Formats: sequence, C-alpha cells, structure tokens
Amino acid sequence: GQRWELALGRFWDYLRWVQTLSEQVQEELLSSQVTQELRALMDETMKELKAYKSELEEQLTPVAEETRARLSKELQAAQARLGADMEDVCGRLVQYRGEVQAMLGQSTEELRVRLASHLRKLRERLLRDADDLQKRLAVY
Repeated sequence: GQRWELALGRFWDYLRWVQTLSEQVQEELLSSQVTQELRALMDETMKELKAYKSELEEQLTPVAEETRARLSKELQAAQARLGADMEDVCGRLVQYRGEVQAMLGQSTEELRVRLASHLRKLRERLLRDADDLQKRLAVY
C-alpha cells in the first residue's frame, strides 16, 4: 500500500482500460489524450518511487560497501526497466496512431487485433518488472 504502489496501480488500471480498445479508447487513441494521461501517470509513479527509495535509505542494515553498492545499483536498474516498459507502451500507442492515419480511412479492425495482442505482451512485461522491483524493494 506504499505510495509508489498506488501510483503504479493508477497507471496499471488506466492501461487495463486502454487494452479494451473500446469506442472511447480508440477515440482518445487518435488524439494524444491517452499517451499524455499515461505520461502523467508514469511521471507520478517514478517520482514517488524515487522518494520512497530515498526514505528507505534512512533505516538500513549496514553491510560491506560493496554489497550495498551492488544492491543499490540492482535497484536502480529495476527502476529503469519499469520506466522503459512504460515508454515502450506509449511508443506502441504512437505507432498505432500513425498506422491508422496511414490507412486513410480504411478499416482498422486488423490494426486493433494486432495492437491488443502486442499491448498484452508489453503489459505482461511491465507486470513482471514491477513484481521484481517490488521484491528488491522489500528485501532492502
């Protein structure tokens, strides 16, 4: 129930809504509304995660400078993986917007099927990285 978790939770729900590709989603996907909203959610998540890590560093068990230095950097990488997953989702939503324009009015039904299957794999990856990031944070 950490703050960074609730923020990731909002990003996650929003993305679970995009995954439906309902009428309102498609509408917002052709504008930049979805990627903007996701970008805000993301930024909030990263901010909170950074501040949480900073606080956690206040009550740490002391270890060899090396293991500590190693732990910190493993943590830093897990955080970067999360950010990068989020950007890859938005990137994919950008591509979809362009591919639609590229069709010039033709049916996008097949574009949508393909976007949903890819989006699903990108989300699977994001969830994997968030779970890992949560495990590293817990055993700090």
